[PDB]
Amino acid sequence: SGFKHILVDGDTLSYHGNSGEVGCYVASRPLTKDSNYFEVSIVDSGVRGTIAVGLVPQYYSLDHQPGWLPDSVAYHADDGKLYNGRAKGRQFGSKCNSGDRIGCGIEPVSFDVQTAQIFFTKNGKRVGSTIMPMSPDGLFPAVGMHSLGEEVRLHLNAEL
Amino acid sequence: SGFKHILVDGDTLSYHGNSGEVGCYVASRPLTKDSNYFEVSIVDSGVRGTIAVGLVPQYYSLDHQPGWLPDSVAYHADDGKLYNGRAKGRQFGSKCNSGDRIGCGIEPVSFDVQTAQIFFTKNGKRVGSTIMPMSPDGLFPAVGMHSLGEEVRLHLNAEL
Repeated sequence: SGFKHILVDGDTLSYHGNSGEVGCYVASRPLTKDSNYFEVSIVDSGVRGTIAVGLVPQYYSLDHQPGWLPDSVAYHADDGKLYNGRAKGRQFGSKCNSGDRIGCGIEPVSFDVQTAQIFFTKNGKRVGSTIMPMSPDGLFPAVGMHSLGEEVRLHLNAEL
Repeated sequence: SGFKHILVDGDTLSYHGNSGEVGCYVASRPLTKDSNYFEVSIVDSGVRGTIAVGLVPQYYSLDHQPGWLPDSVAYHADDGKLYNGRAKGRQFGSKCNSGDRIGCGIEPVSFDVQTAQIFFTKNGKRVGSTIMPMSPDGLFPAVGMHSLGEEVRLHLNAEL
């Protein structure tokens, strides 16, 4: 789909920007009833650990963290907060660092359109969920980065 | 390969169409692992600066801008947007004008078929990338033009 300020070497995504540049990566295919979950492993939290993991609609901005703009939702590692439309997060989970993994998926049942029940996980354990007024099958896995040294591994085949 | 509504004098390509005619140029050879990058220098943005630079499959339409139709991808100078299959662009980079140069290449590593990691540059600096579900070695350098006065220089031997 597309990415800016992020180097992609296989399943490894590394921040690659200068002074205040936000890096964003959007997967090619949306989640489905079958492949309804993905995980991101933090290899290095970098200077600020500002890694964001979530779902975004098609055509989402490539220079803004997922969750910051409308119809998108994400779990941010640096504060453990859930972002879903604005740059003000909501207390959600605990902060994540190098070694932790963040997961995001859609409840199979919601794949009956008219609503998407999205859940997040930290190291395989569910943190919390949210239901979006938007329809599923139109949500794409996305990762955001914002500081030097940040690096993760994308696992589109994650289970549990 | 072929071109319409574009005059070719050596490495110089100049728009040459009347009222609303789209000019398109497709190079003879596809990019390779070795020669995996090319640049286009804008000599004159013309009336609308609607110059497009990218990769297209063989047999691509000679009267549509690269990026507008399926399995093609391009960076459009007039809006800095990335087009990859439809006539609706996606925020990508900054607009380009007379004096700027646009580059496009494929990551050497992707030349292992089954996927093409395409990157774009503006004045030698990377703007962003996208991975296409299509295979490489089947992607041809292409330039599109659409307004009077538009002129560029094709640099198939560009490096960096």
